[PDB]
Amino acid sequence: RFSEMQNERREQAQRTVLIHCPEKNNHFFYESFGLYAVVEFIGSLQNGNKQLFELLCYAESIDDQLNTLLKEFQLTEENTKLRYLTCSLIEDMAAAYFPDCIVRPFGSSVNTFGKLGCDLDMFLDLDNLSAHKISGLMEFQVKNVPSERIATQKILSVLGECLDHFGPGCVGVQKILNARCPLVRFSHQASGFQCALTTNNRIALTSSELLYIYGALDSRVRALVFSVRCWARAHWITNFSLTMMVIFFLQRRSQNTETLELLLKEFFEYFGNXXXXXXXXXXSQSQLQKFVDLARESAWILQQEDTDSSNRPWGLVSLLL
Amino acid sequence: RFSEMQNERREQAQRTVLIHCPEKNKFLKYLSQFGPINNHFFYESFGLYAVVEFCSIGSLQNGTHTXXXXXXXNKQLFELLCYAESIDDQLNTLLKEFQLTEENTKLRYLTCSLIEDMAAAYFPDCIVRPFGSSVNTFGKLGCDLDMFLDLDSAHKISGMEFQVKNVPSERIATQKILSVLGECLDHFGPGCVGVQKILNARCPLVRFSHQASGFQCALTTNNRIALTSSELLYIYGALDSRVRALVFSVRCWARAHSLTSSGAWITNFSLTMMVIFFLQRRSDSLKTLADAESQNTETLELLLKEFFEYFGNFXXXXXXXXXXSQSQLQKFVDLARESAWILQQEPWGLVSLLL
Repeated sequence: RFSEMQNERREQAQRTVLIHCPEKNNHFFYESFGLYAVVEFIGSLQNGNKQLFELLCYAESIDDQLNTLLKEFQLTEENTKLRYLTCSLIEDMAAAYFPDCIVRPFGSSVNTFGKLGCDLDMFLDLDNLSAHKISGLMEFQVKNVPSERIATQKILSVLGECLDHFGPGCVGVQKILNARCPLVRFSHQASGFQCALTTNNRIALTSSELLYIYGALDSRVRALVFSVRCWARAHWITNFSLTMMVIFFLQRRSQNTETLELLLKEFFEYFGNXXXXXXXXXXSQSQLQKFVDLARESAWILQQEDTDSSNRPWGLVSLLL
Repeated sequence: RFSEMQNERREQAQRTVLIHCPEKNKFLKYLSQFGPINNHFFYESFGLYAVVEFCSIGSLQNGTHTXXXXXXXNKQLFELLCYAESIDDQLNTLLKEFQLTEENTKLRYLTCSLIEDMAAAYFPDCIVRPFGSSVNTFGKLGCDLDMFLDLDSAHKISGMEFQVKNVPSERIATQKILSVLGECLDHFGPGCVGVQKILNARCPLVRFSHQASGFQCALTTNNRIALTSSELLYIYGALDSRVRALVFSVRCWARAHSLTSSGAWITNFSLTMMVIFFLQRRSDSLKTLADAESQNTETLELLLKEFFEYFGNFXXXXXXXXXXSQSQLQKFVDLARESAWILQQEPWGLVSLLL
């Protein structure tokens, strides 16, 4: 149901078209520098933040708080289908050199812990060149592949070069072919997405299927991470570290009627006692402390909360200050 | 009949495939299994290759994994002229031995197709056609294959007009285009080695080398002027046998002495001109030819001799030469005046002049 979901979404973009305009199936358009229109049916045409804080104090429980913070931050169908199209425009540019190739989004854009206004990560799947120029047992004629890493750095370098000079929207391009997982980041003007592309690593689509299955395995999972992160930001250790500990904290429990209010509070209580590879299995001292500090403090606030409410700091909002 | 010829030749390479092989009819018996097969031919750059042209071709691509006559593509020429039976049979041998051969001609039209393939990724309906010394009729074997990429698009539209990167000057557009193509040839483009960008010359170009064929290639983008220079001469070389025969030999003559070289001298194109010139100032102007589209029995022997005699005094121009080193031009006439004498008297004929 994940591999499946992506394909209905990808096929979706293929019939979608992004149109720029002045200022005047289902159709939906958005804003940025002008008014852009997303339209889906072909070659038939070509041929011719803080306000959130204050909005929580009007909810009628801590549990209704997490659920608002999640609603306001999580991606929206529009946006979701808009970064799938972006992937499609790219996949178009890369399908010139590499015919049947797929660029599909991954990470925070596809699991369920995607926040609005984040990075669109893209993974270019290739399953080199195929010309008239053959070689003989007939076999296509390619440029000898020393390591599959260089082949990455190359590929990315050319796509990179193409995006930059002739490829609409694509700006702020920059190559980073030397970082363990070589990548190329640019920016698409028509959408405001910080995007990044990589080539050889089916590991990210496998990291993003996990969380997918967790975020959709139970409502509260999405609710709890979205708030811990937000808590965490409000005050190193990576957004992925936390998330883990949270799916973790969720297993080391256990049907389970617990409330977000209770669950949240038990989050901090539980962690009262570098690497996302050292202190947590691959699925700064001063820092981790200040985390438990926060953890232990963010505990007591909710302790009073229950032990001992209006439109001045309460429940969650007390924890985002 | 030029624009025309180029298209049949291009369509021709489209159905042509270039195969690399070890070193051994079982072989056509093979390829035959993907459809007929017009002609075909061998040749060997730094290995042995097959150039096969089918009668489509997608099916062969669907067939992959993960005692033979080679069709040839200098000094011995000197000695071979001394066995011809007249000075006129000399110019016509020197011309046959040096001029391009169907094989080669169709081999550099295929190379253009493999390139055109790499640039039709970015620019769909683009054509890369060869030009210059590879297309007129004055092309000598083993010369430069010059190519011209003619350009006449995403979902991402703008309002209904496509969305492009703003074109500052059409010269930068060129420089950019050539840079990407250039980047692509170098890294992932089979055979294409020794690549090098030259984007600052007045005609920006990118030169490389194709291993599979030994061609020194060169690509440029915006200039229909070369396809217009090359049609002129075309019509000249084909307008009368002797033209081809005469230039091929004055060039050779030229090269033989420290004259026409591969800097600041006098270019193989200069000469050629003077010769088409020399040929009109006898008993067809590029005017009554450019805008529009007489017998003369002279022999090559006579013609050639009168070439040097005519440039014995050559305060006058010659429509430097109009576009249709002092010490050097002199040593030219020196040679001109001497290379006359020799034919005046009684190694022989031409070969006397190539020494």
